[PDB]
Amino acid sequence: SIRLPAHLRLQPIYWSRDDVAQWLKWAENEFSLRPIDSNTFEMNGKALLLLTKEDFRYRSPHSGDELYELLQHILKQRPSTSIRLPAHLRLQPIYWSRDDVAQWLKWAENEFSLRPIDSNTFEMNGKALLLLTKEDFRYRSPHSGDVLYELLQHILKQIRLPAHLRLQPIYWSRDDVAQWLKWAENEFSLRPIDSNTFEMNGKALLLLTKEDFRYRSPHSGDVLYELLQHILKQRDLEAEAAAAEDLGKKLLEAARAGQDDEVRILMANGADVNATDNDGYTPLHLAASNGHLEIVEVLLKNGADVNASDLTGITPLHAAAATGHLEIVEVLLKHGADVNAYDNDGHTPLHLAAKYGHLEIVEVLLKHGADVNAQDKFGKTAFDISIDNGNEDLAEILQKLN
Repeated sequence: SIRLPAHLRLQPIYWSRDDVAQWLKWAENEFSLRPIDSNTFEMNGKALLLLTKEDFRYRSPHSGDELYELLQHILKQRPSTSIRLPAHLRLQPIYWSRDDVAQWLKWAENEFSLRPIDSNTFEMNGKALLLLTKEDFRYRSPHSGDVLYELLQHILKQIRLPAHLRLQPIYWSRDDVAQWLKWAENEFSLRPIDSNTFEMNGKALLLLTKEDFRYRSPHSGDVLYELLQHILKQRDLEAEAAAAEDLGKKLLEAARAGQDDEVRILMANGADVNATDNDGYTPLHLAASNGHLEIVEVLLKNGADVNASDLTGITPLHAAAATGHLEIVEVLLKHGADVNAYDNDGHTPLHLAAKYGHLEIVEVLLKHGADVNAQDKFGKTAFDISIDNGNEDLAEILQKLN
């Protein structure tokens, strides 16, 4: 089994800083581990539980693997988690001022016994603190950085762009780069940085690694790199949608001309499946109106709206029924096209089929439940439309159904 001393018998969360030091000394003796400095883990039991095995490994390369697994054994035996926040820190870390971040450091040292960290170690506001990675926390404070990061993640669980800098960072000029440093300085309450430190253009700036940012500006470097990466994620998402709306317009014309191969190519690259023109037409509208049966089926597979209405109120079923494309009607009906859809003038698909004398479509519409008694704004049923046209064949089938 596992045997523990009396002074360490208590649960690890309640351990004092001295208890944690005695645990390392006891661990080294019991397991013949390489001698460990008492200062390697200057924290209480509550802070120790926050550490991941990675942090244990980094603090002690030789015995960090064993110490973590040994601590995990103790934790299993007993059957950090609850943190009390002061009023000034009850605000969400996003809204924290730079003074709030300094107070958070002071409270963390009191709550978890930690080596004193200067307020200038994290000279930034709450927004910048969230950007920093765990490695940045360790670099700024080796003794307490990892604990602070894990503490911040627990609190969390429990980008405005200036117009002149709206453009992509690749095209940033030398003057634009300096303004980005200034705007970031006031936005994140960073320490002011000289323009000479980053004497380069936007395309030159992108080459730099994260270490280059920390070398040129120790105080604000890591924030600036993480900020630049967030912009690129924003721009990539921004430009990806602007390219999709332009490919959607190409899909509208490609679905109008019957370009089967080009439609699949545009769809594969992210063209909008439900793109709309000025008249309100979608790629499914135009393909159905012009009888491109093959294109209609691929659009349905990619998620095009079968019952979408344009500005006039005409659904794809209306266009397919009016132009006499019987095959497309059956496919649309299968994908749950509305048989009784009304356009602005009150014409159901049955009305349009009767208006242009497509007898085969009329039978299919009546079979799928199209309303015979439905009336348009002129108070005319589909049967009435056929009488004026003179289509005796269509009229006879309608006349039978009262």
